[PDB]
Amino acid sequence: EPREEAGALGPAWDESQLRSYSFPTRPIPRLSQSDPRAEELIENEEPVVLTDTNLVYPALKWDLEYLQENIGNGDFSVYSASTHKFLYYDEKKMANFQNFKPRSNREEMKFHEFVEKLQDIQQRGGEERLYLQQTLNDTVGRKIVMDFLGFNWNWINKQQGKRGWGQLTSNLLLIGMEGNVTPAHYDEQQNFFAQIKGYKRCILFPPDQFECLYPYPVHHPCDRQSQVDFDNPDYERFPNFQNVVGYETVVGPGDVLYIPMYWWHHIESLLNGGITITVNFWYKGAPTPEYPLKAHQKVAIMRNIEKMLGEALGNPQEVGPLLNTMIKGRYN
Amino acid sequence: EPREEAGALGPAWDESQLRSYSFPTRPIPRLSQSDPRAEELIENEEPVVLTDTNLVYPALKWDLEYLQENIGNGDFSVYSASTHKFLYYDEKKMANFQNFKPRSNREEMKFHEFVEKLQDIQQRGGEERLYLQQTLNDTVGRKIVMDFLGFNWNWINKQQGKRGWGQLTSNLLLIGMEGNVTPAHYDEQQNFFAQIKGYKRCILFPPDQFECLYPYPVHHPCDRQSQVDFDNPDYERFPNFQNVVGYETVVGPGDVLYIPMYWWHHIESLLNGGITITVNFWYKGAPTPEYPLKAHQKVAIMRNIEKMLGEALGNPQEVGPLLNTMIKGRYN
Ligand SMILES: O=C(NO)c1cccc(O)c1
Ligand SMILES: O=C(NO)c1cccc(O)c1
Ligand SMILES: O=C(NO)c1cccc(O)c1
Ligand SMILES: O=C(NO)c1cccc(O)c1
Ligand SMILES: [Fe+2]
Ligand SMILES: [Fe+2]
Repeated sequence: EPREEAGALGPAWDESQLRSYSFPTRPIPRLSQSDPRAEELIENEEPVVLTDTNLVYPALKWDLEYLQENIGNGDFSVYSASTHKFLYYDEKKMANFQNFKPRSNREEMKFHEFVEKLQDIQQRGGEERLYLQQTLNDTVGRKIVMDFLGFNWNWINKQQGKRGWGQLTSNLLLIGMEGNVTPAHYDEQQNFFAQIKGYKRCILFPPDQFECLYPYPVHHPCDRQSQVDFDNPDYERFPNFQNVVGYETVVGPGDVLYIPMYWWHHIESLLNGGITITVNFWYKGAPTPEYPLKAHQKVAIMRNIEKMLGEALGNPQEVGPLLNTMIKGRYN
Repeated sequence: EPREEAGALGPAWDESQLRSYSFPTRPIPRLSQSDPRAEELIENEEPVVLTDTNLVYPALKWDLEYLQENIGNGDFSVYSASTHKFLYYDEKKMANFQNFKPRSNREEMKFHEFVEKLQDIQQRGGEERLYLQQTLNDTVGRKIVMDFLGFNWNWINKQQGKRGWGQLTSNLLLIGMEGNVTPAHYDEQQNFFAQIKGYKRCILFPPDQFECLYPYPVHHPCDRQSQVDFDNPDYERFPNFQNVVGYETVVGPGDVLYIPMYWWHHIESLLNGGITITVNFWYKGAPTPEYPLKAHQKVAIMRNIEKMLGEALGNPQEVGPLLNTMIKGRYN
């Protein structure tokens, strides 16, 4: 339930700006970077919200004006969806499935063009929604590079070492519009999700809920996303979505959410809070050293069987018929 | 339909000595060793009966007296079943499945003891049935070794080379009683089945009928046998056994049946013909050299996935729940 901002300025959000769903949730713990319980959650690959890392301190001033004015006239990838749901897809995997037609889609543009096209949509009710995505690097304007240089690298490098993770594999700046949903998917990397402006609602489900969540086949362009439409679940095809339980929280500026590798996450911008900015940091996990097996490890074995079988068979379409044949009246 | 033996001695068998089954069959071709069509069937891994190889010529005189008198007082593995069906099992795999209790079972004995125990059963209606099994080698009596030395090794070595097979991996002498059934199973090796005395009815199904035939899981002691009881099929659990079509023939003395690797075979001694003797010869196939894929190759891939997954998971019992999870609502 809503958090009270300093200086008597009222609740940060109210529950009328959250969407409704069929399943129960419980809260993710908010803690201090210095609380041993925090380090104990990360260590066990459980999510925690850290409230005082200062990870993105100098980015707290970012808004659209400040960015238009300083980010420099390179081109930026802007994605569009027609409803509130952003459907993403791996273009490389479209060969495999020719009845897949693009749903969301990408435009390039200068930043001010994006801004122009944004404010346009707003004060005309347009149902269109946008997300901007940019890796932070030297290819962006000087002031923004100064801002990026003052992030808490010392905090963020200490975590890389401590956990025995590999190196930062990438990072990504996301700017969104109120109402935006990124539907449930999982990633193979460890993720710190650093909120900068606005509030985001994050629903998480652990690896052992694979069976409730029904990911697309590995060769499908939506590999790692869930087949279940949360807004209208088909209990006939996905009967165990009825048993799903999630973990939830609302992050705001200066909060950092740890999304452990293979954890499902569903991410939405509140209804009517204005725009959101977020930066994610991704690390490869520690490599595998052995029993008895964690859920994430059994997920990787499923992925691998589906990948080998695609190869051995010479064609991704035969994967399903083989698995069924293997089975049917034998293990079911 | 029955074959007429030389010297006006009547039909070899009549159709009243064949058991009834739910499925249709068509005949396996009988041909001469010198018929090019014969070599063309073997070459394509299709079954054929060869009528004049003389493979086991000197064994045609074998019967019980001649064997008791000459086979020498080593010990011989004799198997017993209580019905007509011999259920076989791999003892090594029983750890995995503790609710499996032995059904058929093995006794050692001198040959004359086996003979004694045989004739006993006969003229007292006993429902018990026996099969004797012995590898042919120097460990057996001198005359039988002379007989074995006069087999058509020249024929049998030429086939080994021609097909590009590996070497003879083994051979096996089987002596059976009328009414005996060995239920449907497959082998990974190429098999020449050399009939010596009595008549055997052989029903074969190719590799692509895997889906109709419902083999036990790979870690089960009855790996490679069919779950379907042919005498009373459960169409609810095995619905596609309804679509099974087989190939059939009745082999008699001097006939050689080629059972190609991975072909299901069901083998039964006619009702009331007396005892049967058979010798099988097994070769490893040519190794794999590549598309698009034969049924036997897709069968091997199924076996391998089930074996890897047993290992990766640390326990054979988890194989099924993983495959289902992999698956369910995803590929079905
Ligand atoms: O999938 C995401 N992080 O892993 C993400 C982060 C911010 C906004 C959003 O819509 C999605
Ligand atoms: O939302 C993601 N992971 O949690 C994700 C995955 C791959 C690329 C990417 O840009 C984002
Ligand atoms: O399974 C067999 N050969 O592969 C076989 C051969 C002769 C009799 C018999 O009952 C079985
Ligand atoms: O009947 C068999 N194959 O067709 C078989 C298989 C393994 C051992 C054996 O003695 C016989
Ligand atoms: Fe994500
Ligand atoms: Fe066999």
